[PDB]
Order: sequence, then structure tokens, then C-alpha cells
Amino acid sequence: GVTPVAVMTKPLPCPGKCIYCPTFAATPQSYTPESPAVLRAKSCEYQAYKQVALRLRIIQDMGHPTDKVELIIMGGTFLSADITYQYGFIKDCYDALNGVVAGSLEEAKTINETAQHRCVGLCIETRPDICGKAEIQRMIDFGTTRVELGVQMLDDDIYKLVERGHRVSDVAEATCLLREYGLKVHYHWMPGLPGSSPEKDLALSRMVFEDPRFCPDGLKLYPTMVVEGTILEQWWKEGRYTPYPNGTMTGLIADIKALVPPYVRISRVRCIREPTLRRLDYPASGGKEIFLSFEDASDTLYGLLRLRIPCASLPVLGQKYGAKTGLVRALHVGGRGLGRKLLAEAECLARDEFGLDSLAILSGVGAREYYRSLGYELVAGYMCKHLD
Amino acid sequence: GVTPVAVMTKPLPCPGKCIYCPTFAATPQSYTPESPAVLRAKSCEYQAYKQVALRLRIIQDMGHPTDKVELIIMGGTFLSADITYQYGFIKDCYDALNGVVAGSLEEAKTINETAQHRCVGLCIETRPDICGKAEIQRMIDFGTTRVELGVQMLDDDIYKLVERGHRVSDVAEATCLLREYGLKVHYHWMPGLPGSSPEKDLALSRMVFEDPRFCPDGLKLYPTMVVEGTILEQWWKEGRYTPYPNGTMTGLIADIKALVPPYVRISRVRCIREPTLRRLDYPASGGKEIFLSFEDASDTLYGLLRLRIPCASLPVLGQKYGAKTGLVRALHVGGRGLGRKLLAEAECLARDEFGLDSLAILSGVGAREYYRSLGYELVAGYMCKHLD
Ligand SMILES: CCNC(=O)CCNC(=O)[C@H](O)C(C)(C)COP(=O)(O)OP(=O)(O)OC[C@H]1O[C@@H](n2cnc3c(N)ncnc32)[C@H](O)[C@@H]1OP(=O)(O)O
Ligand SMILES: CCNC(=O)CCNC(=O)[C@H](O)C(C)(C)COP(=O)(O)OP(=O)(O)OC[C@H]1O[C@@H](n2cnc3c(N)ncnc32)[C@H](O)[C@@H]1OP(=O)(O)O
Ligand code: FES
Repeated sequence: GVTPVAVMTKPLPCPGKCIYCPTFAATPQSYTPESPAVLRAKSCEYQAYKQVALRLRIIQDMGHPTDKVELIIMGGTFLSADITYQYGFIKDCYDALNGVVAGSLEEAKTINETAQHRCVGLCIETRPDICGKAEIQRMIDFGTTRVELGVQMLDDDIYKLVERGHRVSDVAEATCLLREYGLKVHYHWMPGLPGSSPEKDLALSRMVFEDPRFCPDGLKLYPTMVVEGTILEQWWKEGRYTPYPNGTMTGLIADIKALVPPYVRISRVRCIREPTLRRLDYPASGGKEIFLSFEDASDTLYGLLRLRIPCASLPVLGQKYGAKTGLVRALHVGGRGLGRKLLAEAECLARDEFGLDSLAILSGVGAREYYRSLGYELVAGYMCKHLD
Repeated sequence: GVTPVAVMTKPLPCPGKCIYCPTFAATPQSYTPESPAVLRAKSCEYQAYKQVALRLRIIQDMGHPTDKVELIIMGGTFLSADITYQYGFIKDCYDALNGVVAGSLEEAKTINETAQHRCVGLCIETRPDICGKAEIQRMIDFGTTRVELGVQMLDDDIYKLVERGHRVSDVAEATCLLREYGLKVHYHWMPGLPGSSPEKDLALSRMVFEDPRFCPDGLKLYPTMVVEGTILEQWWKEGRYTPYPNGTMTGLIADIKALVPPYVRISRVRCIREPTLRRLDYPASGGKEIFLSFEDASDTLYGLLRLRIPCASLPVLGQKYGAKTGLVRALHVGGRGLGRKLLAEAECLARDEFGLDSLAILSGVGAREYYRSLGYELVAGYMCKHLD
């Protein structure tokens, strides 16, 4: 029951230095120019406060709730701009949610912990090669809870729809780091990219879900299509690219959804979307991932929890919570008890089965109060508990 | 007294996968379209045999000698094409020099060891990121003796005149490998690139000659200028780039030439171009470089020898020449005795001062016979001697 508030960043230059590169970097929304959010963003001159305020007005006019919100920074190039711009943009978002201006970002965050519109999640689109330790540290300062990597398709010989492009190595290194810091990892997935087949697309889709370097929490399926007035259109006119027949495409995405394991949230534009407690383990980036969930005999999902046994404790946790610290990466229950039941199970598994010294939860600022009522305390952006 | 025979490779696609990239990769000759060799290359449909044959006819018509030749493969993208194309292109070159067709590349090489037109050197333009162990191994099969890296300018934030561009890391890794295999290393150098200053250009030029990761054997100075009908021209029209004033440029290249150490061959488009034996040492890519030379009281250069004490013996030398092997990377004497005198000194320094087990010389095929007359024997493309 979380409402998404998606805003765009201002057009930025290409992160890489190249005279062949375009003036402005390529965004995932370059081939979706008619999305309401994109159209609104342009109308507001890409102002953070103006966008969030306007989007709250639309949601309220529709009669939808706004007490639980997930901010979504769209662009994929956000983390490569001026540091002043990044923090300023985020600070604007929280101010709009709070309805009051603060003196700094951290003040706005702490204010949102108890405001009408809780920011229980904050997602940031970024690219595989723009997602290192430096970039991740900033996302913690923003209160980030989820990341969408512009993977698009998993092969270094398939043309990506952005400038330069990335390597598979960059995807694995970013995915590993994101997990070691307690973040959600979602991949942008778009079959039909130049230099690929319906076979290769589906092949790579099976690999990513049975390859420990990857195995994301969800996919955002972007069916590739020739939007007019774009580079890809030039290739269509020139016969250098031919889209998958409409019937073919609808068939391919269907096969993709079937491959997906149970722990994966398929997003679009078997999958996620009395009950008993279910458990599912799988390796990922060296460590172990534990997918807890509440489901009934009909296999309908009621709530989930993502517990990770990490390889290392990269977080800069306090002196008491030293080494041997586990990470609760997610906890969604779309409201009577399932929450604490799931969190209680994860605590024991970390103490009894893996002998971990404590747990840490990279929660959203608007959800911190929830974990406070269960014995957790804020430490360097994380909600922690000694766990005995 | 070596005659250069410069030929171009066929237009190739961009090594990297990018929809923004151009149709054909960018070459160093894209901003020098009026060079005789470029104009001839287009006229011959970029055929290797046709180019080399025609160039031999021109040189003979001018009355210049052709008994000593250096082949120069121009393009910078050669090593990224079909392996069949690469070996075929090289094999064509040797056939034209020999005046006779052979059954394979190796047969053409061995034939050129004794032909009228000796191929005493073979240079290949390549890019910093297209110069790994795999790429270098092929260049040995071709009989390569020198490499020109498209460094252009040494900063990851300066726009290069090719697509994608490279990092400084790629330049250091390529330079290290090239040295460990006994090759000459020359850098393409062009001040005036978008996003730079006459100050930054000269600053970086001082660094490269006092930084162990670099210190090339020579620079090929490409004064940047706005050739009509090019990307850079678009930037000039759009005021996004302004060239260095003509007077400024001539001044900057002058300051560059003064910085240069004594071991460096400044090429254009203190520097190189009775006598006693001179010695000069300097670190480079972990190992040690020894620059021997014959010069007189007036400091006029008569001949040089480049001896390297490598960190490791990456070459795949025979069983007798095991570890502890030195590399003679160059030996030029622009003809009574200086040659063997220089080579004798290097042999002793390798045996007495550095206790090396043997020496190896990555000579050109047309020069192998020279080293045979001094006790060296061919082994995996190198001319080797046990050295006792
Ligand atoms: C990736 C993590 N994302 C989030 O936590 C934000 C989305 N939140 C949710 O999906 C679910 O509300 C939760 C994960 C918080 C679990 O809530 P659920 O009701 O299913 O289980 P619980 O047994 O813990 O009951 C929730 C209690 O905390 C309250 N609560 C719900 N959300 C919040 C919140 N963000 N902050 C503080 N309190 C909350 C509820 O009001 C309730 O208390 P109440 O009955 O007195 O009103
Ligand atoms: C990077 C290395 N590049 C090369 O070796 C190719 C360019 N060659 C040169 O610059 C010079 O000719 C050399 C490096 C070979 C040194 O020659 P230099 O005459 O100065 O010293 P030397 O005392 O060794 O005398 C050279 C002898 O070898 C002969 N010679 C010269 N070049 C070659 C050659 N490529 N192959 C076989 N023999 C040669 C000469 O004819 C002479 O013998 P000769 O007097 O009976 O005719
Ligand atoms: S155009 Fe900048 S990398 Fe292809």
C-alpha cells in the first residue's frame, strides 16, 4: 500500500568524455517520452520541490493515500552530477513531503520520520558503471532503500540504449556492493536491443536468475520499440534494426515471467503480485540470501522479508555492533502481525543458525519509527539491534 | 637510413558497442585527410598489396633506397578486426616487399629475411585499450617492432578525438606490457584537445617523462586543428571549442621539445635527430631501462641501443633461455662498427652487472640476418643468445 512519487532529474551531460557522445546523456525515459511523469517533469523545469508537490496534489485529487510514499529519482545519471545538486535535489524532495522547509538534508530526513507523508522508500535509477562505494555512500545519506541498475540486457556485445554502454563486470561489481550495503537491487530489462535475438534474450534471462553474481530482486521489463525521433528510429529507417514482431514480443515476455524464481518482483511498463511461513535460500555475490514469506495453500503472497548473510561487514556500524552483522534488505506486507512475525524469524536465524552479532536494516526515513517500536535504533542510516 | 612504407587499413566499425557511436571508427588520420598516404589508400580501396607495391614504385621513382623499409600499419583499429583480416593484411604487405607470393605469413617472413627490400621494422598504430596480451601476441606473429599508442593527451577528463576514448590506466597497462615483450613504445601527442589548456598540455608533458608508468621512447606530435567536415568543426561553429592561436601553438610545441629527456625520439607532423659510449638509466613499468648511445663532444647522436631489465620474463622463450632474460628493444645506427660495439656493451651489462641468463631481441624479419652474424638465433620471433 505504498504510493510511488516519481520525479526526474535535470538533463545532464554525458558522464563520459567523448566528442561523438550526445549533448545530454541518454535516460531510460528517452524512449518513453509520453509517460505522465516525464511530461510533467519538463513542464516544471525539472525542479524537485515543484515535481513532488504537484505529484502529491494529483494523488490526493485521485483520492489515493499519501501517508506512505516511495520516492523514485529517474534519470540514471543523477549520481554523476554536482554533489551540491544531488543533495539539494534530495533535500527538496523531503521538504515537499514534509510540507516544511528544513536547514539541511538530515533535518528534513528526521522531520519526515514523523510527518503525514512518510517516505518509507527511496529508489534511484543509476547505471552499472556509476555505482561504486563512493556512489553508494551518498545514497545512504539520502535515505535510499532501492536501486534500479540500467542493465537493459546482459551481454557486452548487445547495444545498450544509452551512451558508451557498460560491461557485465560493472553489473556484478555494482550488484555485489549494493547487496553488501543492505539495498534492494532491481535490473532494467529490455529485450529487442540491436544485436540480439528472442533466443539470446530468453537465454540471458535464465542465466541471471541462476548465476550467483546476479539474481536480482526484481526486473523492470522495458519492451523495446521504435519511438519516433530517436537514434533507434534512424536505424529502423536504415534497416540496421528491425523490432521483434508484436506477437513475438508478447510471447517472449511471457516466457521470461515463467523463468523467474519465487523471490523476484517482476515490474512491467509465479512472480510477486491461513498463511504459513516459507523459507528459500540462494547464493548471491558470495554471501547467502534468505527469502522469507507468508503464503497460503493457494500460494498467494501476503508478505516477504529479504535477509542476507553478507561476506563482509562493509557498513560503518558502531563499536557495539562490530563484525558479524546481518542485513535485512526488505520487509513488505501489503496489517495485523505479519510484519513482526517475519522480522522475529530473521532475528533468530541470524543469532542461532548463523551466529551473527547483530542485525542492521537500511530502512526508509518514514519507516524508521516502525523499527524503533521493535527495539531497533538508528546508527549511520541503519536501524540496528544487538540481537541476543 | 630506413625508408617508411605507410599503408592504411580498411574502414572498420567502432570496436565498442554503442548506438551513439559513428558508423566507422575514428582514426588518427580522420583529421589529416590530405596526407598522401591517406589519399592513396582510398584510391586503392585499402588493399594492402596494392598500397605497398604503389609506395615502393613512388620511392624508387624518387631515387630513394628501398633495401631497408619500415612498414607502418595506420588506423588504430587494425587489431580489433577479424583475425583472418589481420593476418591476411600483414601477409599481403610482406608479399609485396618480397616480390613473390608465399603460402603463409611465416613463409613470407622467412623469405623477407633475405629479400631485396628488407622489412627491418614494422609499426602498428593501436589504441591504449586495444593492446593487451592477446593483441601483443599477434603483433609478434606479424614481426612487429614498434607500436604507436593513441594516447593523444594524458588525462581521463580531456576529450579524445576517437570514439569512446580511453583511460590513463589503459595507457600504463599497455605501456608496461609492450615493454615486457621487447617492443618500442611511442605515444601520439596532440595538444589543443577540447577541455584543456596550453598549461595543462605542458604540465602533462612533463609528467609523462618523469613518471615510471610512462616515459615513452618517442612522441608523434599532432597539432590539433579544425579540419573542415568533422565533429570538431561542428564544435567550432557552435563555440564549444576554440583552437589555440597559431602563435600560441608553435610556442607550446617548442616548450614540449625542451622538456624531453635524451632517450626520446620526437616525431612531428635535445630530442633525437670521435664519438664515445654514453649511458643513461631510468625506471619504467617497474623494470629498468638503459639507454646506450654514441655521441661526440658536440653532442651529435651517432647510434643508440635500448636495453631493458624486465620485471618478469613474459616471453615464451625456449628451455635453455629460461628465466633471467634481458630485452634489447632498439638498435639504430644512422655503418662501420657502432652496431656491434653497442650490442657488445649491452651483453656484458646483462651478464656482469645484472646477472641475466641471456638476451632476446624482437628484431624485424629483414634484420634477423644481421643478428645471426653476431651469434643470435631465432626463437619464437626473438633473436636470442645464451650470453656467457
Ligand atoms: C522495505 C520495507 N518497507 C516498509 O517498511 C514500508 C512499507 N510498510 C509495510 O509494508 C508494512 O506496513 C510493514 C512492513 C511496516 C509491516 O506492517 P504490518 O501491519 O503488516 O505488521 P505489524 O504487526 O508490524 O503492524 C504494523 C504496526 O505498525 C504501524 N505501522 C505501519 N507502518 C508503519 C510505519 N512506516 N511506521 C511506523 N508504524 C507503522 C501500524 O499502524 C501498526 O500499528 P497499529 O496497529 O497500532 O496501527
Ligand atoms: C631497431 C633495430 N633496427 C635495425 O636493425 C634496422 C636498421 N639498421 C641500422 O640502423 C644499422 O644498419 C644497424 C643497426 C644494423 C647497425 O649497422 P652498422 O653498420 O652501423 O654497424 P655494424 O658494425 O654492425 O656493421 C653492419 C654490417 O652488417 C650489414 N648490415 C647492415 N644492415 C643489415 C641488415 N638489416 N641485415 C643484415 N646485415 C646488415 C652491413 O652491410 C655491414 O656489413 P658489411 O660491412 O660487410 O656490408
Ligand atoms: S558516442 Fe560517446 S561513446 Fe559512442
